[PDB]
Order: sequence, then structure tokens, then C-alpha cells
Amino acid sequence: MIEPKEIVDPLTPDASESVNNILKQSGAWSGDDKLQKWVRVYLDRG
Amino acid sequence: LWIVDLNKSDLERLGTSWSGSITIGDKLGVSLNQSSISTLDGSRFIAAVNALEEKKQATVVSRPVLLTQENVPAIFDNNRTFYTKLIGERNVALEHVTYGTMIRVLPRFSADGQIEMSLDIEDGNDKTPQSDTTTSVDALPEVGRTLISTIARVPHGKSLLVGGYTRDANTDTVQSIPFLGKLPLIGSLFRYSSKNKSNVVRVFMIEPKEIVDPLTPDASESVNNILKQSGAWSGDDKLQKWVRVYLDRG
Amino acid sequence: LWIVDLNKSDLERLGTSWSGSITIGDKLGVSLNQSSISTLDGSRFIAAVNALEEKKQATVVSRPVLLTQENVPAIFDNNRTFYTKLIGERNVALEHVTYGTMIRVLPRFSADGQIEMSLDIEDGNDKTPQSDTTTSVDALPEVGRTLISTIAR
Amino acid sequence: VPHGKSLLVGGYTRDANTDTVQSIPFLGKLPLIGSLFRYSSKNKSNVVRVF
Amino acid sequence: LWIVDLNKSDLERLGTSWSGSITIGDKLGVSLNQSSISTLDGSRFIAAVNA
Repeated sequence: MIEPKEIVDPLTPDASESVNNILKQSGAWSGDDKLQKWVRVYLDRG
Repeated sequence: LWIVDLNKSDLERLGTSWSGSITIGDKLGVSLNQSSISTLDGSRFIAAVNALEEKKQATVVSRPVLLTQENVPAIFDNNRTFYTKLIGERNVALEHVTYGTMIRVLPRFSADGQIEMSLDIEDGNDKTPQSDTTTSVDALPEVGRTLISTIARVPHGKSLLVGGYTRDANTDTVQSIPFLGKLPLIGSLFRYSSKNKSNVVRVFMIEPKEIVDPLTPDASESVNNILKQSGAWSGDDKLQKWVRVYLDRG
Repeated sequence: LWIVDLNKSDLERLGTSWSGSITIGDKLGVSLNQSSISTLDGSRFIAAVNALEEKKQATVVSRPVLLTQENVPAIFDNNRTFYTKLIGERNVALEHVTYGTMIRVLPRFSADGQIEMSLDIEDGNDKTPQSDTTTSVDALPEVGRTLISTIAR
Repeated sequence: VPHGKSLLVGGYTRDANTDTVQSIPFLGKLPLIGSLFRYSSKNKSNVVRVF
Repeated sequence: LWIVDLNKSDLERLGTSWSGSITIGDKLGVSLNQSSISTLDGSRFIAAVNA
């Protein structure tokens, strides 16, 4: 079966906001690390 | 680029299954649920019992980041090469396969401030067959890949869903002996029942943004805090400071 | 694109089947429902009994999603490659087969607001023969595919 | 880049968390004997590479 | 050019897993969580423990 549709708006909530809820729930989150926060602060700027 | 991958599973087996042969007084023999009887003539009845109850869960979130300019093609690549020895005589060669994450993008600003991109995404890994059989030592890395080629246009700071894949499944079997499987307290030794369930989700998301400022704090300042915290710092050495004073001038 | 796959089954065997040989006083022998008697001369009668009653059910729902623009061909691909070692001498090569889900679409808006598409769908998987025989260790992945090529609006 | 400043060119992160639980269906729920039949594993990783 | 690479991990296994064969009076045999019984007919039950 085929079901097409037209996209006019971006994702809500953002792609970087739904991932931070997956990592906190599954327990794989490491944004609170003392050693890795010196470099992950560049990538998670937004 | 975000690559989110989730899994879930369930499994339960409980029951027996009778299959064997017998020999009754070297003049007549009785088989049960078999095809070959002669090579299993000296054996006996087998009551294979199964009991298991399994749960599972797995999340993987991977993210490559790449920086480029307007109208300039860029490549990020993180691969793995597998070399094999084709023992010929004439055109002897080292043949190789390659698999891994790979992005090739060509960004461009529109008139409104949105960013249009021409994407070529590949995300592959190595699928493993059973390790106990002989085909794990030869040149058989079963590779599974995932290719996406499209064109999307996102505003500055927002995001779009480019690809995706879901899969749901549920199987269940029930076996029994026709009359003995309905006994009240003895009939549990003859039935059999299995189940299965899985839920897989993979998505690909794109989030571009515009860079106008350099890093703050500097790249040589965030590294000196990593080396001091992890204990790998050697800028206080008596012997290596005569040469490391040229490189760490700033 | 939705790919729905359902199954159902039923099975019941119940009964015996007699097939064997005998030797009566080293001067006459009696066979029963056989063709070869000489290589089964030292054996006996066999009463193969079968008893089974099986039910089954299986559902699979798979769904690939792809995003593109007007008049732009796009590809989604989720495959699996099987490498084999053809031990030749001259044109030695790694030969490979490939199977998996694959969509190639070319969307286009009509004048009324409907979306016409030019589809090329492939959905394949790996069929498995009996594991106990020797042909499970060589390069025999029996592949079954499903190809569809059409135009819909 | 300006003179003396810096820029982030590449990058890669990866996070993972798996956990399995196996048991025997009835013997795995005994109070003091049922520990000899269960099984449980875990895993976690966090990788960061930058250029 | 700076190339920074960090890692982290965690792992814990605890439990048993029963898989073996038996022979009861040379007329009937019982397997448990196996596929091949004939080449493991002279063996016993195995309780693989992990910690």
C-alpha cells in the first residue's frame, strides 16, 4: 500500500530535543560526565 | 545528522516434543515422528523439553557532524576495510570490501534564509552468522547497508525527517499429541507452545545551522582541561619541556 | 509504503505404516511394502507411528519512509550482501549477491493536487533449506524476491 | 579561521544501552532458590571523537 | 590539528543458564534447551554460571 503526503513544516519538537529524552530514559545519557563535557559542549551548543 | 535505532523483543517456549525409535524383540520395531529409522535403530525415545522466557531492549543513537561552506561538496567517512587473499596465478590481487557511515552533502542558501542540501547517506554495519560453523573463518562478512539519496530544504535551526523504517511482528505456534494432550494433570507433558514479538524503529534526521563565530573557549584550552582531569598531562615533565615549549607557545 | 504479511496454518497426522522384512527358517523370506529386500535382510518389521497436531500464526508489518522533492528521483535501500570465494586462477573475483527492501520513486504534483508516482518496489528475504544437510555451509542462500513496477496517482 | 582562533571540522558521538533478562518460567520466581535460574546482563558505552 | 578521542564503558553479568542431556535406563533420554542430542549423549547437564 502507498500513502503519500505533503510536508510544509519542520519537526516539532526538535530532533535534538527528542533524542535527549531517549538517552535520559534508557540510561545511555552521558552529558553530565566530568571528562567528556569539555568537548561535548561544542557539539551540543544549541 | 541523527541516526536513532531502537529495538524490543519477547520470547517464551514451554513444552515437550517426542521423537524416537525402539526395537521390540528383534522381529518388529516401532518408530515415532521420524523419517529415517535404520541409522537410529540402536537409539531410544527422545523427549526434548524446552523452557525459556526472554526479554530484550537496545537503543543506539549515533551522530556525525561536518562543517563546510556554501556550494562546496564535503565528505565525512567512517569505514572499515576487509582484505582477502584470492590465491590466483596471473592477476593476483588484494580484493577488499568497505562498509561504514558516510555523508556527502552540498549545501546552498536560498533567498529566504533556508538551507537546501543534496544528500547521499550510507549507514552500514557487519551482520554476524553463527560462530560455531566453519563459515566464520573464511571471507564471509555478511554486510548490511542502508542507502538514502534525496534533496531536502530546512530552515536555519529547524529539522526534517529524511528516512525511516518500522517493523512489527508476532508469531505463535501450538503443537500437541491428539489424545494425550487433553489429559487434566498428565497432558502438560505432551503439549508445546511458543511465542515471539519484535518492534524495530530506525530514523534519519537532518539539522543544519550557520556558523559565524569561532569556538569559545579555545581548542587548546579545552584540551588542557581534559589532560589534567584524566591524568594524561605531561606538561610538567623535566625532560619533555625543552621541546614542548615550542608547540605550546600560545 | 506499507507491507503487510499474514500467515496461518493447521496440521494433524495420526496413524501407523508397516514396512519391513523377515527371514523364516533360511529357506523362504517374506517382505512387506518394500522394493529392496537383500540389503534389509537382517532387519525386522517396522511400524512407524505418527502423532501430531499443530497450529500456527504469524504477522509481519514493515514500513519504509522516504522524503524528497518534486520531480527528483530518490532511493531508499536496506539490503544484505553475501560474499563468496570463487577460487580461480586468472580472473579471480569476489562475487556477491544482494537482497533487501528497495524503493525508487519519482513524485510529481498534478493540476488538481494529486500526487502521481513512478514506483519500483523490491522486497526480498532469505529462504532457508534444511540445516542438517551439507548444502547449508556452501554458497547457497536461496533468495526469494518480490518485484513491482507500475504508475499510480 | 581567523588568526589564532579555532574551528570544529568533524565529529562523531555514539551512545548505547542494552539489557537482557532470561529465566526458567516457574523456578525463576522462587524466594530463596530462584536466584539459581535467572540471568541478567547490561551494557553501556559513550564514544566521542572530534577534529 | 587536534584529534581528541574519549571512551567509557560499563558491564555486568550475573546468573546461570542450564543446557544439557541425560540418559535414563537405556530406554528413554531427556534433553534440555538443545538441538543435537546424539553427539552429546554421553555428556551431562551443564550449569554455566557468569559473574
